Amino acid sequence: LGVGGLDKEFTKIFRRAFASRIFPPSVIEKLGISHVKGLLLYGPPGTGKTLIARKIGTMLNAKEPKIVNGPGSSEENIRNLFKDAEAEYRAKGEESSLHIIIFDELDSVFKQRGSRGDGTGVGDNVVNQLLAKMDGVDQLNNILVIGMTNRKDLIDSALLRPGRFEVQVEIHLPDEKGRLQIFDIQTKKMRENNMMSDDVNLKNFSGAEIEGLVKSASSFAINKTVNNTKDIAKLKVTREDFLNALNDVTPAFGISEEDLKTCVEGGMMLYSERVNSILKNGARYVRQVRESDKSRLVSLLIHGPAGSGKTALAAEIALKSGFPFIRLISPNELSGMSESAKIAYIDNTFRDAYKSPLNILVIDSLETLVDWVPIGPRFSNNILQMLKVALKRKPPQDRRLLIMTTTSAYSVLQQMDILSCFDNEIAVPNMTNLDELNNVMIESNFLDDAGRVKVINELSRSCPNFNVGIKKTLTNIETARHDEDPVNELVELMTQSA
Amino acid sequence: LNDVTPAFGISEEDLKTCVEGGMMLYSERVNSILKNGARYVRQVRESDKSRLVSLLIHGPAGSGKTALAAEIALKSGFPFIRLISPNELSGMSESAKIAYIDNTFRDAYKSPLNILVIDSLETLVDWVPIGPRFSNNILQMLKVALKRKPPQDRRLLIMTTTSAYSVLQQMDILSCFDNEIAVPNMTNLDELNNVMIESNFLDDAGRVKVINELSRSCPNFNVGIKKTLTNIETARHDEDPVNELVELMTQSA
Repeated sequence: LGVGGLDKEFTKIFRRAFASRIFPPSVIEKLGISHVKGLLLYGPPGTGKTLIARKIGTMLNAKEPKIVNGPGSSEENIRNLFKDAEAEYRAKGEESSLHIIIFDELDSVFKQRGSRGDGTGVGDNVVNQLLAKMDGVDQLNNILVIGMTNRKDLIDSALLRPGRFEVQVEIHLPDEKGRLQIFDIQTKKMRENNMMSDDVNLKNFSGAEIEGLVKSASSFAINKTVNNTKDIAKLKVTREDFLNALNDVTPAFGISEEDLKTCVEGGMMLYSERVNSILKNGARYVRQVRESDKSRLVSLLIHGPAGSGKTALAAEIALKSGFPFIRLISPNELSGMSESAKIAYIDNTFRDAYKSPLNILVIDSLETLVDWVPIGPRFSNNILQMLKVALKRKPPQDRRLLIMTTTSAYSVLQQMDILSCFDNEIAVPNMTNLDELNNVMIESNFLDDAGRVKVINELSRSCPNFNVGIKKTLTNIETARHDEDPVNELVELMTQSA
Repeated sequence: LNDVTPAFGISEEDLKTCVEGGMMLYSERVNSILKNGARYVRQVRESDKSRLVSLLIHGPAGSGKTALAAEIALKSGFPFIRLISPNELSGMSESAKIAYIDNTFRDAYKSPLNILVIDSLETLVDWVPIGPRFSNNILQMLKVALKRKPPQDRRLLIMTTTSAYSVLQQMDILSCFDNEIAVPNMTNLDELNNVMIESNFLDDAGRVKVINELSRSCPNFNVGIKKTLTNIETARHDEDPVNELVELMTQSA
C-alpha cells in the first residue's frame, strides 16, 4: 500500500512476476516450471514505476534493491554488482533469499550507432555480460532484473524473446478516481488532526502535482497568521485557500492558453454571415470528433489571402472546444534551430499528442515553415516529407485528435501535390463593400454617426469599388483618430489603400 | 495462447486493423479483381514452375488499392506475410532503410511460402517533381530485389502499389513486374444509393429525394469511396442532413 490508481497492473504483476516465489520450492519443482527473470516497465516520468518496484520488494521481504543508472572500470563494475547474489547462492542453494536489481534508462545503452557501440565495446559489453548472467551457463537463480525506459521501440528484439524480458508493462496518466484516492491519501493526516475544514470537498494531474497543490494550500494558510504569534491552535485550511492554490500550479500536458489568447486575438467581430457559417461548421466538426467512433483523425485546411484573419479564427474555434490537450506549431517555436532539431521537436510534439483521449493541434503558415522562396525556388524537402507522412497517421488505442492548418499559397501546395491529406478546405475573402466598413466603424466607436455618414458619402463616389483586408482598416482608423482631421485623414488613407 | 506471441509469424494487427475499414462489393470489377488474386495465389501454391511472382496494382489516389491488397493477402492463408510501407522507414538515414529492406528480403527466403506487400513505392524513393529529387540507390536496390528468385525450391509472391505510373514508366523499372491491375473510381448514382443503403443513412422516403436531386444537379459525378463515407458521417450529424449531404456531395463532384 502507498500506490493509487494502479490496481489492475498491480494484480497482473503480482500474478506473473512474483506469485511463483511465494510457494515452497518443493511444489514448483513438483510441477516442472521455472521462475521468470525479466520484466520491462515503461511510461512517462514521475508516474510511479520505481515506487512500485520498491513497494513490491517489501511484500516478499527481499533485500533492499540495488539501483543502477545506465549513463575498463565499466567492464569491471558489472561483475562487482552480482557478487552478493553469487555468494548467497553458493551459501544457501535454492533456499537463498531473493535479490532484486533495478536498471534505469536502459535505452541509453542502445542509443548509439552500432559501429561505435561495438568498436568502443562499452555498449555491447555490459549487455553481453548481463545476458550471460541470467541466460547462459553461469545462470544465477536468485536474481531478478527490472528495466525502465521511456521509449520501448529502441530496445532490440533479441532481448524480448523468452528467457529475457518476457513480460512488459505500460503505465498511464491517472484518471479521476485515482486522483480522488490520492486526495484522500494526501489529506489523511490533515483530516485526522482537525486541520482541515468541513467545506472542502475532494483534470490531468499526477501525484506530485497534488502534493504541490496541498503544500501551496498550506502555504496560504500559514501565511495568513505569520507576522511567532498566539493562537496557532485555531489553524484550519479552507476551500478558498485551495481555489487560490489552483492559480499557482500549472500542469504539463495542457493548453498553451496565453499564446492563443493574447497573441492570436486582439478583436473578434461578426460583420457578416459567412463568419457565422464557418463557426457553426467548426462546432459541428468539433462535436463530430467528440461524439463519433469512426472519426478519430480529422484534417482541415483553412486557406485564404494573407492578412485576412485566418489564425484568429482558428484560435477562436479552438478556445470554445474545451479539450484537455491543445497545442500549436508556428514559426516562432522553431526560430534559431537547425533542421534536425526542428524535426526532433515536431516528432516530440507528435509523441505528446498520442497519450490523451482527445487532442488538438494547430499549424500556422505552412509555406513559411518550409522556407519557400519562389526565386530559386528553394525549400527543404525533408521537412515536407516528414509532415506529409505525419499528417495521415492515426493515434493508437482508441484516441482521437483534430488538426487545423492555415496557408495563403494554395497554388504552391497544389503544385507540390499534397492536397490529398485534407478533408475540407475553407476560403476567407477580403472586404469589398461600404456596408462592411460601416459595421467596422460602428463596432470600433470611431466617432458619432454624423461623421461616419459623411465619410461613407464621400467614399460613395471618391472610390466605390474598394478591396481591402481587415488589418489595414483597423490600423487606418487608429491613426486617423489621433489626427487633427480624422475624416479627411481617414478618407485619404483609405483611398490610397484602395 | 493470448499471452505468448511467437517470433516469426504474421504481423496480424497491421494488416487487419490498419488497412481495412470497410469492404463492400459495389461493382463487378471488384469481384473480378479478387477472383484474379485468388487465382494467382493458388497458382503460386500449386506449381513448381512459378516460384517467383510479382504484381502491380495501380490506380488513382484514394481509390481503394491498399485495402484490396490487404484483402487478397489475408485470404491467402500462407504462413509468412509481411508489408513494407513508409511508416516503418520514417526517421531513418538512407543506409538504414536499405539495410532494413535487405534484412526483410533475407527473412522472406526461409519458409516454403511467403507473401510481401509494398505500399506507395513513389514515396519510399522520396520523389518530388519540382526538382525532380529522388534517391537512386534505393531505386537500384529495389530493382535488383524484384528479380532474384528464392533458393531451394521455395516460392514467394510480391504485390506492389503505386499512383505514379508515368514516373515509373520514365524510370524504366516496369520490366520487374509480371502484370498490372487498374482500379477505377465510382461514377453512378446507383452505387451511391447502394452505399447509403449499406450504411443505413435514413429511411427510403428521404434517401430517394437526394437521388432525385442529384438526378438533375450533377448526373456525372466522380468521387472515391473514402470521401463518400466521410460525407455520410458528417451529414448525419447535421441539423438538415439531406441538404447538407447534397450540397457537400455536389461540391465534391
